[PDB]
Amino acid sequence: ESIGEIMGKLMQGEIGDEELSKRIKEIFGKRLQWGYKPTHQQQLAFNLDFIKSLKEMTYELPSAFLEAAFGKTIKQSGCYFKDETTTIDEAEEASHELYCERAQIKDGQTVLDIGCGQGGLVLHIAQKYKNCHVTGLTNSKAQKNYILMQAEKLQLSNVDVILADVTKHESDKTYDRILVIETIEHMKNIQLFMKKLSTWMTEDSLLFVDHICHKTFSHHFEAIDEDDWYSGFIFPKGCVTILSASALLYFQDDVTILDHWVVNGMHMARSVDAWRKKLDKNMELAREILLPGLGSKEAVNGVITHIRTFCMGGYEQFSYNNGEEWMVAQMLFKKK
Amino acid sequence: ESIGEIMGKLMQGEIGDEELSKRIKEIFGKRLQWGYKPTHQQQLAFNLDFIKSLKEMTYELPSAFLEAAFGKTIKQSGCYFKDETTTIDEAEEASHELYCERAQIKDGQTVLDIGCGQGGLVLHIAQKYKNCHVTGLTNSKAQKNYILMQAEKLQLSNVDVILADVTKHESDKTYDRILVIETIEHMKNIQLFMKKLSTWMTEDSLLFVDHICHKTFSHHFEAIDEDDWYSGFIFPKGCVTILSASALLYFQDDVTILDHWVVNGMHMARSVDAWRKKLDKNMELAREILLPGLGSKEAVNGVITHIRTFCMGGYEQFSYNNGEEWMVAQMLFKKK
Ligand SMILES: C[S@@+](CC[C@H](N)C(=O)[O-])C[C@H]1O[C@@H](n2cnc3c(N)ncnc32)[C@H](O)[C@@H]1O
Ligand SMILES: C[S@@+](CC[C@H](N)C(=O)[O-])C[C@H]1O[C@@H](n2cnc3c(N)ncnc32)[C@H](O)[C@@H]1O
Ligand SMILES: COc1ccc(C[C@H]2c3cc(O)c(OC)cc3CCN2C)cc1O
Ligand SMILES: COc1ccc(C[C@H]2c3cc(O)c(OC)cc3CCN2C)cc1O
Repeated sequence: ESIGEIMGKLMQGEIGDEELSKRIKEIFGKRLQWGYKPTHQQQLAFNLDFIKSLKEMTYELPSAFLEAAFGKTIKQSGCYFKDETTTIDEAEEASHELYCERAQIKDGQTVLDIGCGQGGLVLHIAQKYKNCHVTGLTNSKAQKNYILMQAEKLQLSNVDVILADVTKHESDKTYDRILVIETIEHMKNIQLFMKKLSTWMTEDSLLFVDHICHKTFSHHFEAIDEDDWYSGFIFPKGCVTILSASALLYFQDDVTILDHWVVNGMHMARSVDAWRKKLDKNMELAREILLPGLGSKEAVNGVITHIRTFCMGGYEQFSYNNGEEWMVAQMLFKKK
Repeated sequence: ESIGEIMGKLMQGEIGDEELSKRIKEIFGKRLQWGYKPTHQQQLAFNLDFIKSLKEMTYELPSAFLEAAFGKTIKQSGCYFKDETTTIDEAEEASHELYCERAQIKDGQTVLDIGCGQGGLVLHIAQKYKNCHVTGLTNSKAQKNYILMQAEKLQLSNVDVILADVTKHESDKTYDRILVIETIEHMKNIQLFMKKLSTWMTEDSLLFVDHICHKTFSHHFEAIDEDDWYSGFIFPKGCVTILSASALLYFQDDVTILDHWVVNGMHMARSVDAWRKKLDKNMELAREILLPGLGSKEAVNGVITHIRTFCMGGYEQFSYNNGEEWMVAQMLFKKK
């Protein structure tokens, strides 16, 4: 059975959830076999090769659809679930709190959020710390517009948004706190990225980075073999890197580490599960929202299949071995 | 059975090798239980606590005895064994070569070897690279005297030795290459140590560090519980730290990492095994050498028991799980 066959049945909804989960789990199993080496000597050789390799390197979903699929603040990153009964809305808030603690946010600081998405964290900080000035940076005009609208509705006067590709953005402005939440995965050139960030810091600044990781090894999000239909379906563009939990320790040319944590993968698994369940509940509504801007019911079904499969696959990835394979890494840095 | 009882029988040579090895292996087993955490979240918490804690912090054996126990150049660090039949002399040379490769030694460079011991590496570099100037730094007058004598005998004109406590040594001199071979384990204040080293480097310099490690966690070389008679016998002074293989990644305030390796622990195990076997072979000779400077046969037996037990214990430590627990870590750095 080829890619085309599985992809065919997937699109027609002919693959049940049990079989889909089983197939994706097997794909991730093969990645683990690829990544784990027999000795620490070999493991480090493998990891350092990856790190050395790094040092050499328009359609948007309507907001109404996003609101039907994601939690209240449309957080598009791993959330934090205290209980089995924690709702996605509660888990978003808990994550926001966690970032504020770990990044040592204090009232009165200037804060920059890089790749701020729909601006949940920006809005959280602005509301909690009235004397902070909070800037979001996004490459999406739609996202900028959404954040500014929300700030107006929430009577916030301390929010601004920079519309820019961060890799091209030039400014002399510095910030007390820089946050990068699950954005570094998309960065083509990390050494340059960290260098740029350092130029936006003073001696008093802190930088907080959160990224999806594997505990042991790094990998690009791409197919190992021909049997992997999943990786290329989800990200048809080789633009996602999954760093090991310790990978950023090797990128301290321009910044110095102060603290380092990981969050168990079950939190991410619970996040994607919540999105999948919410999308399922609002399926009829979702199809109606998407139809105008997509043109055909066939195109709508395609977009929905893609998002739903992402969630099903994410569940298998992050829940693997009770969250002890793929997880989230967090680091705090100061400037050199 | 108390410490005193086991220590009593040990001194009398009433504990056979099989029982001694078994007892020491069990002590190391308990360290592994102490060090390994159930989740990566907990593991990182444990490791970061250790790293944070660090950031807050006359009798010498005759040379004739050392020559009877150690290899030709009296290397007192892990050696590298290609074959099962590799001799300690061959393994010393192989290690020296390995350091020269990894530290990127080139003819004409100024080289500083910190805690140079009996100067095997200093002499190796001086002989192989005639245009290099090589400086050893040691806190031992006896060691300085030995190195200078050997340099004279080998017709080397490119060797000097600094007699200093490295933690107190002040100089404006800089070096193209700084080597630290199994000396950092003895350093009370590592952050300060690395800072000092950086002041002895230029933008063109490289720093190479080699240290005994555990792959996963850090620990002081000391007793966990009352059942551990071994740790305090070997090092009656809490002056030895076993860093994790990645611990130095968190000490990049003043230097930046370029490469990182580990060497499997079986090499160290083979090293201590070779020393133990050589001491055993030259036992009668060793006792005769030690007698003058120690005063009594009882004092001689004590010193020999201590060294022999160190080797027996080292074997159990480094061979644990086929060398995949305790091993040797190596790192290459440049200056900020
Ligand atoms: C996975 S989302 C995480 C969003 C947000 N931090 C959150 O936690 O919900 C990463 C974001 O980075 C943005 N992004 C990617 N590449 C970018 C670039 N070069 N410049 C600016 N933003 C970028 C994407 O548009 C996306 O919204
Ligand atoms: C374990 S030996 C390794 C010796 C040598 N590098 C080798 O590979 O054989 C570490 C050496 O560091 C020396 N040392 C320890 N503390 C020192 C200090 N504060 N200043 C200078 N040397 C020191 C010890 O005397 C010892 O010879
Ligand atoms: C469709 O839009 C998205 C919505 C939510 C996410 C969550 C998360 C994430 C989750 C995954 O499981 C994954 O696969 C390894 C990749 C990524 C990329 C980084 N990102 C923060 C990513 C998106 O692209
Ligand atoms: C008696 O003099 C010594 C001779 C040889 C060594 C080898 C090695 C080493 C080997 C071990 O197995 C060990 O225990 C964990 C500690 C150490 C300290 C660092 N050092 C480089 C150390 C000595 O102190």
